Amino acid sequence: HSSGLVPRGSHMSMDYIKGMTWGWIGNSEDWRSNEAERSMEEMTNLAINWTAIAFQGLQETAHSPDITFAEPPMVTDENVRWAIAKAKSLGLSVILKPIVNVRDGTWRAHINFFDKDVPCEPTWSQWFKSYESFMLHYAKLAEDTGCEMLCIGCAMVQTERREKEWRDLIQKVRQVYSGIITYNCDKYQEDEVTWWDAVDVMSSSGYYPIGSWEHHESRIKKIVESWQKPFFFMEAGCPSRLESGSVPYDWNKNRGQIDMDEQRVFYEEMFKFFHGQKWFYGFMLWDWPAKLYRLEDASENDDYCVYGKPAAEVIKSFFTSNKIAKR
Amino acid sequence: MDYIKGMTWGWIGNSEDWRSNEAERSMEEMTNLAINWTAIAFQGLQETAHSPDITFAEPPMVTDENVRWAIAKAKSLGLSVILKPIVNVRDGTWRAHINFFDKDVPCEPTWSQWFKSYESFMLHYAKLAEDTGCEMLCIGCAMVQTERREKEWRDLIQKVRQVYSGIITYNCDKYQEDEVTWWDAVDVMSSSGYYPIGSWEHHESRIKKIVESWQKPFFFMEAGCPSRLESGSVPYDWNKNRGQIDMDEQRVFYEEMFKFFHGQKWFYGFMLWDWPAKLYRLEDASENDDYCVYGKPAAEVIKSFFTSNKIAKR
Ligand SMILES: OC[C@H]1O[C@@H](O[C@H]2[C@H](O)[C@H](O)[C@H](O[C@H]3[C@H](O)[C@H](O)[C@@H](O)O[C@@H]3CO)O[C@@H]2CO)[C@@H](O)[C@@H](O)[C@@H]1O
Ligand SMILES: OC[C@H]1O[C@@H](O[C@H]2[C@H](O)[C@H](O)[C@H](O[C@H]3[C@H](O)[C@H](O)[C@@H](O)O[C@@H]3CO)O[C@@H]2CO)[C@@H](O)[C@@H](O)[C@@H]1O
Repeated sequence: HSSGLVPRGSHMSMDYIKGMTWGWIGNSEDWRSNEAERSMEEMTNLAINWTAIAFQGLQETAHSPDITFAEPPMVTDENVRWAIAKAKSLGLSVILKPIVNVRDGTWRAHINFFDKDVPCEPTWSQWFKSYESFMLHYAKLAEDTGCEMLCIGCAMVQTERREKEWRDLIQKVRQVYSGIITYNCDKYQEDEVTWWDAVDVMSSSGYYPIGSWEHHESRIKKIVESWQKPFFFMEAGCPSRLESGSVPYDWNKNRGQIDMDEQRVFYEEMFKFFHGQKWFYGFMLWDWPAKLYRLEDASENDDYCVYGKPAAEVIKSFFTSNKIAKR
Repeated sequence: MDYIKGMTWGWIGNSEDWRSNEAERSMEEMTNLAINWTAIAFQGLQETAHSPDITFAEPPMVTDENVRWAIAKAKSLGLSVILKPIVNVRDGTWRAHINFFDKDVPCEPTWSQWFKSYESFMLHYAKLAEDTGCEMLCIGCAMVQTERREKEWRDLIQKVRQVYSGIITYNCDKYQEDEVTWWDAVDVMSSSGYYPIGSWEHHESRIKKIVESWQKPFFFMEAGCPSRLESGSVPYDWNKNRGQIDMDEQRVFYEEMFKFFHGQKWFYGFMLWDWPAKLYRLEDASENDDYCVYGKPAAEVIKSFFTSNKIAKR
């Protein structure tokens, strides 16, 4: 498996990702609606060639070992096979992205256990066994459906120090899934994962504020060059809200306070600094819902979604531009 | 260092409870355990396990006047005092999970923010400990996921030493005696002795080796067990089998703990858990499921242990 700028041929240079995330948060009833097919078709007008099929699994608290998946209201295996096949039927390559959320609302980056096993607390080994059942379930589904890529986790910051357990999980994933593996580290954490060598492609969440993108391009370029792996953004986006570009990751910032231009300016700056560099492999944007609002409602919508908003035209002109289209 | 024969008083630290007529009577009754120490214990609060701001000395938490009262009352009863300010989390998360990213990032609160807030809380009470002549200050309790922040703990302890001239301890959690790298920075090692029935001989051997490796005094800053069905298997679990009364279970826990931990010269005794500011009636004791031993057989085990000549010689 071990490889540098190019994943070994048996797992596929690496594609340049022109992507949009579809289906979050992963609600069976939404994915089985008529609306879901129309949503995914409309998403193709972004001139994407990839989609990340994203959906939640659940644990009760940040310190509980048991992860539930594929039970109401979460997506069924049939819902997931449908989304993958529909995406492929539209000419998209697929990243399967199972994401653990915490029922009590805690940000998943805080999921954590004591360093030292004690008789009175759940252990890292218990949580990793549950997380392995979750991720291997979907790794097997990714193999059966021919997903080009699997993302084995997303911003699991307080688990990343568990290097032996992550490398053990990745070895188990390799036994059931033959495609490309990535892990999506959180914003600002590109240099903090000690096991990047164990995946094929490095990726992070590009929620960097307006005015910071030139700085982050220099920072990330040096990290990627130190690892000699391909790198892309597994998430990047910004809500269409007042001052959201200062905190593009904060999905609770200024709800209902619409600013289309703020989202537009975020995208223009991100693409100004991250474009066609040979070490960079593009963008999986965030995000596009299974049930898409009416075009007539777009100018009053405060979501990350770009549908009907000026940012969609920045994305389309970037993805159809010769410099990007040739990558 | 004294041999501690102690009971914790006042938890969770509710101003209304501490100002009740009942509080004085509760503390007087506690002296019948033949204790010579009490830990005056009370909460501060932060919203979540990952929020940096600690609130204290605001309703419903104890006023500074309430804390001066409890310290002076205890001393008026001939007791030495450990002051024990404890941070809790409003959302109910066990404080051992309080934690921040190792690496400062612009999008999250930082260790330095939380430690500044924790410093404000602990230095407030260190100054009150000094002003009131508390013999000892406990600078934290089972803060497991902070203990790796060694520089910040040592920095806090330096600030506490500038304002408080008494004995400092830190109370590590059950099973964590060998896991604190900065024991040297406090005067006395302490832990939470919530070891299950059948395990005390094992833990005496484990802890003896840890304490002799450090060459510092050690005692249990907490130890106890609810009077509940099968509580002795998980003495620390305050939610285990609520309302399912078993006096003998609590009694057996105490007899075993004292069988194995007694007069060893490396060992400096027990701060037991715990005794409320508002004490239940004696006639309600046989239906009470709390850690409190008042009116229960375990109280007689404690009294006979604390008044025994081998423990009286220490
Ligand atoms: O879909 C309804 C569901 O929304 C829940 O909040 C979500 C937000 O709406 C965003 O979709 C948010 O996106 C973040 C993801 O968690 C990414 O993995 C992360 O890296 O950044 C993006 C952008 O902020 O996700 C949350 C869920 O995690 C929530 O409000 C829920 O109650 C509601 O039903
Ligand atoms: O006093 C009412 C208050 O109780 C809260 O629960 C407490 C329990 O009743 C116990 O007193 C428990 O004691 C633990 C302490 O946290 C020690 O520091 C720890 O080391 O172990 C002991 C023994 O288990 O403390 C909790 C509070 O932390 C809670 O139910 C609250 O809602 C209620 O108002």
